[PDB]
Amino acid sequence: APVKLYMVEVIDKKEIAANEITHYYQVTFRLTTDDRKDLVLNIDKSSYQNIEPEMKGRLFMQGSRFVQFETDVPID
Amino acid sequence: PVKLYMVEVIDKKEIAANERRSVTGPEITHYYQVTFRLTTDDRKDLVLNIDKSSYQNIEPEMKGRLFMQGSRFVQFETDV
Amino acid sequence: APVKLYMVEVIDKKEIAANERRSRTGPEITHYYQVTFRLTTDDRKDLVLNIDKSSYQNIEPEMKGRLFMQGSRFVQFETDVP
Amino acid sequence: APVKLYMVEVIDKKEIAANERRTGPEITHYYQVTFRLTTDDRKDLVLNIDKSSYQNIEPEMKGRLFMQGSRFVQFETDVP
Repeated sequence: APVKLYMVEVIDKKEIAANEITHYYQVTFRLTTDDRKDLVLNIDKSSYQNIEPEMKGRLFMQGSRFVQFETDVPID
Repeated sequence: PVKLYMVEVIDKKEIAANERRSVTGPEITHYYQVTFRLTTDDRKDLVLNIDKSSYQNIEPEMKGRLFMQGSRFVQFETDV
Repeated sequence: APVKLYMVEVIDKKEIAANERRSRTGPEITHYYQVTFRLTTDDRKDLVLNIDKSSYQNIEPEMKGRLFMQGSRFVQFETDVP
Repeated sequence: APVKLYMVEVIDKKEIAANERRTGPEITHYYQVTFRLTTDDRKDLVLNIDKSSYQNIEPEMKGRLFMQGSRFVQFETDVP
């Protein structure tokens, strides 16, 4: 599959320590377009910390896998 | 056994959620939930994950009969 | 984890039966008994807590009383004596 | 479309603390304020907005509401 772009807004963010066994960094990205859709994705620790609720940016997915999130920072 | 409910469709959303880890995709489950609200006296809301098919023929504001078997969605016939 | 008081008024009440998504058994579904409390003071604040079934059954809209909460968790609602 | 502008008056304001369904509990704070398009038109606009703006908005305040699609942006009230 190819890397697809999704215009979205950050609604959730939380760590899940599902059982010792696994730890998870999940964030809920809700589609910003008309098509009502939320993407509850498993993402990396690092990317997780730089993401904050209410951020609106571009979500890059490789099918069902999180590739990157680029917020629309305040400037210009 | 299957009960019937006079309900109205309020919300409706799709939810693609990654599950347990392990390829370029980590095992996901696509959900199609719709919020049904009772028309009767009591205030009850049924937030059910239903089939893609039904989901597409369901729109907010629709009123009708909801058929649940236990706490699982069976059918929704809009009275229109 | 102290327990504060909130002079309130019962505005809403609704049961929420929700199908849960695959967990961390089968397809479990959770019940939620939520009631909306509005501060009778002037703080312009509404509490929309999920409380146990038994309490929900004894709380009707338009009642006024003391609301006890431990942090953000509902503890009890005492309806102003007659 | 880009940020739109509407002449408006602040009808109400209220804070909503609500328990999320779904480690710990889970609280979501909403800072919703009700506006009224005074120029022409319909019913009132209920919108949750950032904690920052909320605190500066008081009922009866008259000003301009800047939105985007249907999401708050800023509320510029005329001088006092």
